Amino acid sequence: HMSVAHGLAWSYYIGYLRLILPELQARIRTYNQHYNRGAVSQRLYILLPLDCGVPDNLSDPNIRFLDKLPQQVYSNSIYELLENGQRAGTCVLEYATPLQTLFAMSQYSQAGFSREDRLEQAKLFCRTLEDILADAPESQNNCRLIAYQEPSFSLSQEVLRHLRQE
Amino acid sequence: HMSVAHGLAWSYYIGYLRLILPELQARIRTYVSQRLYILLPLDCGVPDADPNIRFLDKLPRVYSNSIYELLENGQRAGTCVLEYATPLQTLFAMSQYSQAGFSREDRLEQAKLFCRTLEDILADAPESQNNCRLIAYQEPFSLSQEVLRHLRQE
Ligand SMILES: CCn1nc(C)cc1C(=O)Nc1nc2cc(C(N)=O)cc(OC)c2n1CCCNC(=O)OCc1ccccc1
Repeated sequence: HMSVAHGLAWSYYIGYLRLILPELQARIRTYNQHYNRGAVSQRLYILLPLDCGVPDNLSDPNIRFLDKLPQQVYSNSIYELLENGQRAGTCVLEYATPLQTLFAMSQYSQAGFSREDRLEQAKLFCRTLEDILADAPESQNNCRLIAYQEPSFSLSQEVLRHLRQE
Repeated sequence: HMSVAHGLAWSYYIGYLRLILPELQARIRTYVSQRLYILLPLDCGVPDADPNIRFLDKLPRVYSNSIYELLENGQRAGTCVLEYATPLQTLFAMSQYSQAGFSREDRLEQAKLFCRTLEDILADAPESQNNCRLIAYQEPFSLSQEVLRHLRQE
């Protein structure tokens, strides 16, 4: 209840996920009802790279930006997940911002924080966030956490493994 | 670093202050003191505050900040871009949510740890010392006087 990763998971929920998820299904449903290659899935897919290697802003060639999810100010992007050149799925995808902070804390002396500490805190953040989202009222059936560690790796396949299984 | 406060201080810098401060002086110069004044109430009571702090205009990632006129005796004594440190709202919410297991004593201790951690980060950050001032305080009071004590001394 006092760790670095506990503070970050509660902040990401309090200051962002609790304010965006109550209206996320309505925005996806509106875009699906109004427009149409494939229906956009009803959940927010949050990428959780355990190595905390999050691009500055956001990101594989098989993950093509399709459009922005409009409001009923949050810019949420819809991506087309490709396989063999053709679209295999489509969803609102984004990186878990607090993993950038865990990476920065490991790079700056002022924090200390080793590479082993960062990897342990990243899994702890993922666990704490999972536990928050399981019991949170504003996050019932519209959020899926995608945690993974790169060792042949495809980010599009990791998201497709979760989209097909739902 | 070690605790909840350290993660919040580094997040506040990484995800917001490092992206907004490089261009803050240019926005103020285009449009008021040249620094961002961040209110840090140690009780984490972040609402909005005082009749002597009147909203003047908006300063035309980081998306817009408010300029306020600090009054004293009915007349304007200063003007600056002022805002609350959002992570203190999170410390307050963590104390109000059971699944966080964070007491009122924990919240006050983490609030001070956050102020000191963010002051150290900002002293050595290339995002610059000249564009940001932290205003930490605990109510036993005028919020306009606390800001004026820092504006006049700079
Ligand atoms: C605080 C929650 N948190 N704790 C940890 C740890 C990580 C996060 C996090 O990822 N937060 C987050 N992510 C976002 C993503 C989006 C999007 N476009 O998808 C929008 C958002 O909200 C506009 C997002 N937030 C909210 C805060 C960031 N914005 C900000 O500081 O804005 C300055 C500002 C100041 C005055 C006026 C207007 C803006």
